[PDB]
Amino acid sequence: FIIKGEVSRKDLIREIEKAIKSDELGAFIGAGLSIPAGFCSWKELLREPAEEIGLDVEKESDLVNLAQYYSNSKKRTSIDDLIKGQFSQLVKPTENHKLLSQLPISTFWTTNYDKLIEKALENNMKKPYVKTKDEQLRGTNHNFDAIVYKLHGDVETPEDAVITRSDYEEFGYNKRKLFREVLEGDLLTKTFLFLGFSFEDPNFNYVIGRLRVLLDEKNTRKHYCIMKRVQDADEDYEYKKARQELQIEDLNRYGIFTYLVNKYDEITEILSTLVDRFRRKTIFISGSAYSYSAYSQKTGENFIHKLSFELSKNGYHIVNGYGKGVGEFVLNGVADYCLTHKSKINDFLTLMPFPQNSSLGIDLDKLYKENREQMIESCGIAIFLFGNKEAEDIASGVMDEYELSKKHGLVCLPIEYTGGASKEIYDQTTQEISDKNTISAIEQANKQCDGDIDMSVKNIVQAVKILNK
Amino acid sequence: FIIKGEVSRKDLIREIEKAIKSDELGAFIGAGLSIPAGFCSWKELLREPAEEIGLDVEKESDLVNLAQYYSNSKKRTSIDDLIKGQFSQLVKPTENHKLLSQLPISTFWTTNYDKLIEKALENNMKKPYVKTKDEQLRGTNHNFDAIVYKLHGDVETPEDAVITRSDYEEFGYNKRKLFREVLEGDLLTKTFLFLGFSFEDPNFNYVIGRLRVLLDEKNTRKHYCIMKRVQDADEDYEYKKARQELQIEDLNRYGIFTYLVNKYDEITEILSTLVDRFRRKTIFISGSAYSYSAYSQKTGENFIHKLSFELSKNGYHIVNGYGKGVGEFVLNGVADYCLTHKSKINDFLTLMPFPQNSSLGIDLDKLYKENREQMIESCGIAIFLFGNKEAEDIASGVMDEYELSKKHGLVCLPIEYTGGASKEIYDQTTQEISDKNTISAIEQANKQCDGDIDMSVKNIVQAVKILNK
Amino acid sequence: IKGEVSRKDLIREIEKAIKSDELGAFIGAGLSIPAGFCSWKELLREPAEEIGLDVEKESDLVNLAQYYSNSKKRTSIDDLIKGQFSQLVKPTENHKLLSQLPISTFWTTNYDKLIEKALENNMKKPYVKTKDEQLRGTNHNFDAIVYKLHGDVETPEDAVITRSDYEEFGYNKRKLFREVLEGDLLTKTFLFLGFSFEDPNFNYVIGRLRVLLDEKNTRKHYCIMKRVQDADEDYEYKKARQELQIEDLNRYGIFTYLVNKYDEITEILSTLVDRFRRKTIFISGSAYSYSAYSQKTGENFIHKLSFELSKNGYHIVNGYGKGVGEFVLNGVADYCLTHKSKINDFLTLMPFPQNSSLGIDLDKLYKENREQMIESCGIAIFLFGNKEAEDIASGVMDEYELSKKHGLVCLPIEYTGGASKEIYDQTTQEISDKNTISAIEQANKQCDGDIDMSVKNIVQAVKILNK
Amino acid sequence: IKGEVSRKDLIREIEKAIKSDELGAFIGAGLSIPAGFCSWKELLREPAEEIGLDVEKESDLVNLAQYYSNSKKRTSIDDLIKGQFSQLVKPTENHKLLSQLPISTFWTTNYDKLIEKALENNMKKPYVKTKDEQLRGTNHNFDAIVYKLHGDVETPEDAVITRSDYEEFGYNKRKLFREVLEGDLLTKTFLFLGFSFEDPNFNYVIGRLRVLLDEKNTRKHYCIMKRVQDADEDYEYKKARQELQIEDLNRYGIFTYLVNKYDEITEILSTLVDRFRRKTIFISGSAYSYSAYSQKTGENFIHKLSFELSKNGYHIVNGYGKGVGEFVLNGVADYCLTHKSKINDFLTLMPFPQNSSLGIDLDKLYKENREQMIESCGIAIFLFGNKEAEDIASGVMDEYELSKKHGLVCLPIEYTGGASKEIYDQTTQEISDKNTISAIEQANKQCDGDIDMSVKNIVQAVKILNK
Repeated sequence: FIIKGEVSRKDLIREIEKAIKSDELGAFIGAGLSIPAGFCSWKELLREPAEEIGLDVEKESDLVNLAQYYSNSKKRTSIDDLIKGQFSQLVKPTENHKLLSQLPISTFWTTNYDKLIEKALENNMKKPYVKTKDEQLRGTNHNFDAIVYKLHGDVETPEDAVITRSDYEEFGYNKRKLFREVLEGDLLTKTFLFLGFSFEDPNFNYVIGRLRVLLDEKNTRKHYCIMKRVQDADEDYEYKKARQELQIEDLNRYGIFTYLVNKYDEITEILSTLVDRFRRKTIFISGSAYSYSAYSQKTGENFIHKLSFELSKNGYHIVNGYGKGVGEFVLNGVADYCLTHKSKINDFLTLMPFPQNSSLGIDLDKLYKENREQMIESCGIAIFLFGNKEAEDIASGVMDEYELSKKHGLVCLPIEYTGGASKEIYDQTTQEISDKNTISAIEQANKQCDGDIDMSVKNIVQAVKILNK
Repeated sequence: FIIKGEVSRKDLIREIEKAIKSDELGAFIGAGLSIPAGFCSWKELLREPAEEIGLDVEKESDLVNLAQYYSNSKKRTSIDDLIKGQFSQLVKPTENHKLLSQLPISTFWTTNYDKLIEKALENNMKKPYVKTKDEQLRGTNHNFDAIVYKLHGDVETPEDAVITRSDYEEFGYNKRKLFREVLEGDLLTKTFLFLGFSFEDPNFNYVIGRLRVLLDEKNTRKHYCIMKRVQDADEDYEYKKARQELQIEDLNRYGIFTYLVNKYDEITEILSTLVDRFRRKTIFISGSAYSYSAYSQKTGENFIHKLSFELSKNGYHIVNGYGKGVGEFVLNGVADYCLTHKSKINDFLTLMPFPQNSSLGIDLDKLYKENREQMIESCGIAIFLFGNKEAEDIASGVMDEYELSKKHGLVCLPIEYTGGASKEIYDQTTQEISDKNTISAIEQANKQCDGDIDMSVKNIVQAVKILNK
Repeated sequence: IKGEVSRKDLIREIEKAIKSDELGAFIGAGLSIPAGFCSWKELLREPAEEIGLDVEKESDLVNLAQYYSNSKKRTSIDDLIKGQFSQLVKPTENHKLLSQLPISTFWTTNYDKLIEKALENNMKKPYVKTKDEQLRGTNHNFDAIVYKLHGDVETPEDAVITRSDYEEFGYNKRKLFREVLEGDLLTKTFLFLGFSFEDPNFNYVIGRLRVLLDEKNTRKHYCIMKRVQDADEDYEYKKARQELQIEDLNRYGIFTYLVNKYDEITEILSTLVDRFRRKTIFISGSAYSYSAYSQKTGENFIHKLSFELSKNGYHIVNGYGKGVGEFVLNGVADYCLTHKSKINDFLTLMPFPQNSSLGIDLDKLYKENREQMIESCGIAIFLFGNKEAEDIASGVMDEYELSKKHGLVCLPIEYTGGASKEIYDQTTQEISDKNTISAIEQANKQCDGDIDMSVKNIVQAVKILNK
Repeated sequence: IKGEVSRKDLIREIEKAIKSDELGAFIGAGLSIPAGFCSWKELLREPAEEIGLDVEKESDLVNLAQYYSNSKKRTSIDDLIKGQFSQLVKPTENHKLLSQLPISTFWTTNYDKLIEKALENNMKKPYVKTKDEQLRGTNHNFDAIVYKLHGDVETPEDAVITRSDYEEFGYNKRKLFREVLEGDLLTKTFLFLGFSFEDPNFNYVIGRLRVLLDEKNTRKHYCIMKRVQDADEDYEYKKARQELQIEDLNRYGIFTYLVNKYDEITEILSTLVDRFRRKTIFISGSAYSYSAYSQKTGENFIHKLSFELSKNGYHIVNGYGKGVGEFVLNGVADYCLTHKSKINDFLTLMPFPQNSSLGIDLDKLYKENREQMIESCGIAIFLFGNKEAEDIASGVMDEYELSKKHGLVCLPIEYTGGASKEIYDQTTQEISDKNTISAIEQANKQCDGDIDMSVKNIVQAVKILNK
């Protein structure tokens, strides 16, 4: 963490959180992230081809030149068939891919030929626009949730894929004319997180050459990367560590810093950390109230109103299941906020009501329960309120939503002085806590706020703010 | 309408509606659209400057060369001061600007130096991203509601504005390096509507030169323009008409077609036509029901559910004021639709609830009423339902919303067999109709649908579809 | 007015560019219209009526040509330039003078081939470049290149005429012309001739020089244009417009000289030709006997004179005469061997063989080459002029009349005798110029057997003629 | 194997490019390392240890140079090339042979100045181009240009060495080299010499030729490389790799010849020099008396021989001898006047003046110029060789020994007499080649007074030597 360009895990997270706080975060990904999913390294992929022309893949230092010689002796199609085959595998994305989908990353650039990165987004609520030819980059578009640039092409059109040496030589001339400037722009404006790459890749020199724009002293821009530290098992340990050090110091010239893991699992540990800490910006609200315990009806209505309002004032997104007695006034508070500050409500509120009569005339409970889980896994905090009706002392839905939040690792914030299932969750859950931050938030929220609502809503707001740091 | 490149008003509207139906619509605007707002033509703006160097503006055919000579004799600053002054005028946008803001135009390109085009959007709900230097075009951005390219610069930085001849010569070299490719892309991908321009502009040749990409036979792309037909008052009528004809036939080489008005007011007539016809894609729903007339509670709930559901199935956006008894189930129906087809609700529903307790502790009725009018002017249809409580035979809010819809020219669709204020509006309004399409929709909706809900919701859906053609 | 210059200032700076081979020429319609070609206004009159527009009312002839090409297809303008621009007209006196000057880089917007043939009407080997394929790579062999920016009449389908032919310039065709022109503009000093702010394509032409606006531009270029005339309506107004336009050009490093009649162009070029010709001298004579000198002394006087003429950077044209020319070769060969140079760089010979190569008369061809060779010289030095029994050698006297025909400064030497001395007795009485007379006096001074004094006299007389 | 060619095929196609002046040369480290420069592996050994890396373990020396430049600032490599590459080493025999060949365009990646000085070690005027400012515009004067793609040792701070020096190539610096190289590659036929697939910068170098992959490329280029050797480990494997690599080059229109020792390069260049030299001939002699001919007949025989030698496209080198050389000039002048050509294009003279220009001995300088001039000729023709009383003229016999020194094909004429006939009597007995003997027989045939038969004999003997 003093080798030039080296940074600590906390340094990495701090700067990444700046990029997230300013919507300047993008992702740059390579083969190192898809190989753990089940895809073949290029060495083995070229082993049999290498033997098919009379050369040993173990003897060749530059696999790019090897693919070129192969394309010459066995016609180009024979590499298309190699990529069409060994990269169209029916493989599931990794957990890293899902965590990347959950993050606020709108721009993705990748050199691998697989389609895992798109599927992680399609599985989440995001609908990517995957771009592979100049014709898609022309002009501008504002619509899609995210853009996935397939810089080195895609497995759906391998005859155009960037594989051989002359495919890199002809990059931008016969093909991909506009990729260069769009990539250089994203590199100078966004803060990028680099993942699936290694200095020992075969295509590395060609990949790094595109970043020549970052050598301009006027760059000022910083990007961050992750790679595996050299390991004792690796023979020539000290020598390869020196090589890797000089390789990172060379990398830092382009404004890229590096964090070093010891096994690739550690990558996920960071991504998850960033997902969880980001999820706490999105809160889940549960409850149902025919009666508002010690509060009068209008007082229990305006307490909810002023709580959702204050949560919007501090920049928090709300997910609610539009419960009886609760949802109308969560909406009312957020509408009061957005009307006060000429803001848009859909920027702050996502609802999950429970329909009565499916128009199609078919049960939708399965679909509804899945939608609910999809919304909840995007949340990081769960606040529970009331949970009572004339015949429900402990409303069922509230308890079901607590168990569901307990599954997704949400920080649970039951409110004791509301009664009902909310207080049942307080009485049960308070015995199952161990962390200082969570305990501090729980205590800060359930205070004896005199019944008075201003202090009552604040207590909860400060409990929320505590969990964000 | 047989001169090459000439088209009829109905032709123009048809093709424009294709571009709207495919989100491929953009706008290209010039000085001819801001002069009616109160700004000075360049001829008069250069009259005193022309005299300030010993030349008569009446004698000079090329005002661009005139601005160049002026910048030479009187230093460049003296033109900056000319633009800083005579273009920073505290002028209101025109009705054309507001109509353009109301349309689904996400990309705007303009050569004028004023800021009317941004203000028309800021007045509407849209928040434009005005781009003036390459640094803003680098990379990509997905966030903003619309992009306003100031191709020839802006009055906020006149020292960089494109004015003189050498400012066109140095276009793209010392300044505006990326504007050329972004503009060419938008021209080859979007369908553009050209407005504030004339063949007699002084900067015309330079402006049209950028479109050389459209001369490639592989262009296939079509764009549309509007200009004033020559008028008897114009001396040399027949000769100038021949010149204008050949000018349009030359224009059509770049894939641009032309419609000819006789006075500029006619422009607005078309824009309005496109706004109104587009507004009918967005429906306003009004009502309030403690009791559901001849329907049981659950039956009146599921009727609303199945109506909003069917309206979402046919691709219509809903604006509702979350009324008593009505809003919960408008939301429920749209949520049923979006959950059935894994769609997002905010794409279909915009709400305007009426809060009870302002958290700030100040009356918000003024703000709420303005928000309501802003939402309603975006709608083209108004459907009224029920409008009754225990003490309200004719709910007040429903009548107030009818008078408000009557102000904004909405097609009013009251439902008779719901009773209440809805039926009061039917009984009063049906005497104030004159158009075939509106009358046909009103009759198609209020049919004797047996009380049965499937036919009842259809009746209304077909009444809506009728007004869209 | 900024950007205006004096005629003598113009000649001085242009001659500086000549001194460093940094001189190129940029030519336009103003040089081809006087030869017999039709102005564009008239050339487009009948077409203009052919679409319903009047050339008298249309100020923008480029857009007019576009409209015509639109209604009547491209072919009909391919046929138009093929017609009234394919006239096989002889180049003007300006063209021949430019051929005589050391201009190796020619750029032109004209569609005719006048300047190319004017160069062909000489010892020059022009290489006309009109397509990118010719600009590719590098080549040094050809004597000069004529760059045709706006195409040529042999391929009018590619000519740059209409507006969109300018719009598509450099993208579909003529891709390399842009950067190569900018290079020549940033390295050479260019002389602009056939152009006026009132041309129809001016706005389009001037855009190509935008590189000269870079403040890092040290290069200066020069142009010649027609001054406004009282008869011209709005006289003072057009004088003001032209004044401000001249100040506008200077942004590109272009200066302007103003003529009152187009003849002045020829007067300047002619002047520059004359003053350039004096760097290369013609020598005449023949010595069967070495008068006033012993044989060896008359041989080495010639040898040591040609050597010093080469040392002072003057090119020699000689007819390899017996006894006079014979040793000029040896003297210049001694120079080039002394200074590791090549002989043809300093000596051009004009011999007369004894036997035709394979049976053909050569007298006419020889004299034609001779007259053209003398038109390349600016000074004519005469020496000896005697044969077996001819006190006044035959060729030398006619060569005096021939140098007098081509306006060469005649510098005969008296103390050599023969036809040279008869020409001396004639020329000293048939002159009126102070500089010429002063140089002649500096040349015919003498110490006698001391030959260095003679060689000095002659060399210093030459330098006097070059001031 | 595709892209391999025969030695005679190589010579034939290269001589086609020579016949059209379309020949250029592309040179690399393989020609400068044998002269005395250090391979890069060793040059980077001490630096490699200076950062903790072994050149024996690092396969990518470009990335290695980058790492070193990163830890130790750029200056320390500026100093490195300044040191072990600034050795003032003499050019090799290959360099001198390339100087003797008609190669006007030279492109090289080397940082030394061997090829430039080898050209300076001749009559050549090299113009070394290393910065964009020199490529701007156009110029035809200089005798040849040496393009230094990767910089020069005089400005190592700009040299292309590290990886990022290749990345920043054409963007910050050397902006115009890319398009000008592509032009020369698409128009000229280039001969590649000092390169191998095992070079460290090869991947980077080959990318510049991507334009040659355009299917519209008709141009063919040629290279020479070292064949694999049995001693080399993995012999058959390296033969397979090199085979596939040779087939890879042909995509760029590049063909390959394979040597077994680097000497073969010199053998090919030498061969091409010899066969090119025979297009230019040296003539010796002097005729105080015109043996076997009347005076006028011996004059016009020489005249009409030089004329026909010019007609058949052969350049003449003559020492302007009295009676022999004197009329060569007249004959070639008649030719150039007949065919509107310039004399120095066909005739190069080597005179010997009577009096030093201003008092300096010239014998040594004259003979040095002479030996270099004869090394430019491939055939030596001897004629007459007599003086006032010298049956065997002095200069001519030594010139026979001199042509024998430089390996010229000696073609003396018997029926002229003098030293020429003594050389004829010596040479006919001192030869062994069939072609040389056949041409000599074709030359010394005779009809006699009929001079056309004599001129034929000689010209046809020349053409026999050029087959």
